[PDB]
Amino acid sequence: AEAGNDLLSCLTFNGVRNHTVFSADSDSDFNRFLHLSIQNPLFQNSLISKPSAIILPGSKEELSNTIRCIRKGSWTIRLRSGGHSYEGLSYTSDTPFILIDLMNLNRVSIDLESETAWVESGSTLGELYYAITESSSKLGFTAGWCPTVGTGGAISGGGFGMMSRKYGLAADNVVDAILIDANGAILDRQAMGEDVFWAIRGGGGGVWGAIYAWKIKLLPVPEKVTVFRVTKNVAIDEATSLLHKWQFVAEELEEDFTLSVLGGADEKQVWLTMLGFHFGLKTVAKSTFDLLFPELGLVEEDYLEMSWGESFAYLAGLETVSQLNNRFLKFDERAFKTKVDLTKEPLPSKAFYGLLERLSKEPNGFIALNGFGGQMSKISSDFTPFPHRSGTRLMVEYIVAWNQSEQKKKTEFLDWLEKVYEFMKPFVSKNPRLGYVNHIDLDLGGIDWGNKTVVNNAIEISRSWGESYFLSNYERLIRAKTLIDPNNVFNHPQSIPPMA
Ligand SMILES: *[C@@H]1O[C@H](CO)[C@@H](O[C@@H]2O[C@H](CO)[C@@H](O[C@@H]3O[C@H](CO)[C@@H](O)[C@H](O[C@H]4O[C@H](CO)[C@@H](O)[C@H](O)[C@@H]4O[C@H]4O[C@H](CO)[C@@H](O)[C@H](O)[C@@H]4O[C@H]4O[C@H](CO)[C@@H](O)[C@H](O)[C@@H]4O)[C@@H]3O)[C@H](O)[C@H]2NC(C)=O)[C@H](O)[C@H]1NC(C)=O
Ligand SMILES: *Cc1cc2c(nc3c(=O)[nH]c(=O)nc-3n2C[C@H](O)[C@H](O)[C@H](O)COP(=O)(O)OP(=O)(O)OC[C@H]2O[C@@H](n3cnc4c(N)ncnc43)[C@H](O)[C@@H]2O)c(*)c1C
Ligand SMILES: COc1ccc(C[C@H]2c3cc(O)c(OC)cc3CCN2C)cc1O
Ligand SMILES: *[C@@H]1O[C@H](CO)[C@@H](O)[C@H](O)[C@H]1NC(C)=O
Ligand SMILES: [Cl-]
Repeated sequence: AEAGNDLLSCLTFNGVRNHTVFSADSDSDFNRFLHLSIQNPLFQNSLISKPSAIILPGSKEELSNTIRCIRKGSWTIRLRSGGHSYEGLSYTSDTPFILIDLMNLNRVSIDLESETAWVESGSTLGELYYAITESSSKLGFTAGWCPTVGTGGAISGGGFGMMSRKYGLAADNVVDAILIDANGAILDRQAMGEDVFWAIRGGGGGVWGAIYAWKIKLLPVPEKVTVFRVTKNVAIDEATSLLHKWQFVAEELEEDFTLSVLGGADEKQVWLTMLGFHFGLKTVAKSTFDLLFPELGLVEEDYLEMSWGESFAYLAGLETVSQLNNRFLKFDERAFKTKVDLTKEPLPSKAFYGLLERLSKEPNGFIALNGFGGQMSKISSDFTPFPHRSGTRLMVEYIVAWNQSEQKKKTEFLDWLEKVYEFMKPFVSKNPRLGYVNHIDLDLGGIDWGNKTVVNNAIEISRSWGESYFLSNYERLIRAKTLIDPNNVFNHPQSIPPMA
């Protein structure tokens, strides 16, 4: 439960010089490094579990040796890249643990010849994107709308982004990877085998080992794409109409179009931010939406043309493109709780109406609506661990957030969210209610790896969220887990169990 001369001497010997031991002092490097990448303030209070030590390996070898060193002791290993885990699963642990922060492993190498990039797993989506923009104005990538999200976790869980309707998930565009196993062995795709290389591409972070790097195929983008970020202030009726048509418009659009929705309310006043992206020019985009979705009341000045980088930065809400390269630019200072859904049937407008009413009851709540279809429909459900492909229509996530001034009311917020999730149950996927691993959710349960009764039955107990996240791919994920980590060194409350 301590740090100690053994671990410290082991690190020092292997020349892993960047590490600090636990200290409550606000002005200590330990505390500062700890809270640097805690992206959900819900897990920042003094009662939360703290790492005995934080290690910041500066290279692949330092990472391997770090893992080797921690292995010599009793600590649970925690890997943190961007720290965007909704449940703080990268910096918390029931058992005493060591925090391996990967923020120094944030280097990108772009190959304009192969049109691929080697990305150290501590790189955020923003840093990667920015690198790409620096190297090329014809190239881009897709992984999710949040620039401060680490590639290490996001790609490990998939990565559903602004252009996933054309290119699929981030994990779907990974051609190689350097993963460090429980024994510090450095393995490329060649070394790790196709089952493990399959598993790490969406199978969840903190399960298979430490991804040192991702070799991703860079994605073509026109010199100019078109976007619009337009907040509509309306009543619940018009909002209901708009969302109800939105599901169909968005799902049935070509792959060169992405219409996502942020939404919220406050009694009478319902706000809906429309985020539109067109793989192409303003004229084509505005024409397409003027025909297909004229009820949006989108005008000429709403559609802006810009580079891909500028567009992602714009829809993320960043002031400039350069802000992408800033990993500590907080997206939102508020502690949050978010649950997600995936639909296979179209939503009745009463689902949207109920959602909007509930949102009107709680101004701190909001929703995010993304369409699937397009390229997502074409990729086989077993190409990568992410199963929700053909037949999947919408990703509907419900978020509730609050500042510290509101922290006393925490539970209420949670309660509200719970109700929302219960209200949406009949209209969404069933048997099982589908989930998404990057949208990790402990309400679905959790494994206590200290309880050997549970551990003996780990697989079936984990099936509850396992089928939710992966469906039919769960079995192959288990085989892969058994292959790459039979001693379950990489575990968390919802990690894939090894075979018995
Ligand atoms: C464990 O890991 C942690 C996390 O990585 C480590 O903490 C990090 O430590 C970094 C230093 O090694 C530190 O980087 C610094 O970040 C600050 C921002 O807080 C930034 O200002 C610093 O940038 C200066 O230095 C770098 C080179 O080291 C230069 O590339 C850069 O241009 C800056 O130098 C210039 O600006 C300074 C003022 O900001 C001037 O004082 C300086 O003279 C210089 O000015 C010249 O260059 C300018 C630009 O060309 C020019 O305009 C001007 O006219 C002059 O010509 C630096 O990057 C990280 O902040 C820190 N990270 C965190 C999160 O804390 C830690 O070190 C590791 N621990 C161990 C044990 O190794
Ligand atoms: C905070 C946040 C998350 C978002 C946002 N938007 C998303 C989007 O538009 N599309 C998405 O598909 N997902 C979005 N998400 C969720 C993120 O995708 C997930 O939260 C990612 O898992 C976050 O990754 P990361 O930033 O690295 O957070 P961590 O807590 O460090 O990692 C999570 C998980 O993965 C393990 N892990 C971290 N690092 C590694 C390495 N390199 N190797 C193996 N495993 C790793 C951790 O242990 C942890 O279990 C928008 C916002 C605002
Ligand atoms: C169009 O694409 C999207 C855009 C924005 C989001 C919201 C984002 C978020 C935004 C916040 O402000 C926030 O407050 C703490 C928490 C969260 C967690 C959920 N999350 C993923 C989701 C999307 O899918
Ligand atoms: C292990 O889990 C089972 C099922 O929840 C429970 O009955 C038992 O008390 C637990 N044992 C320990 C050691 O906590
Ligand atoms: Cl993206």
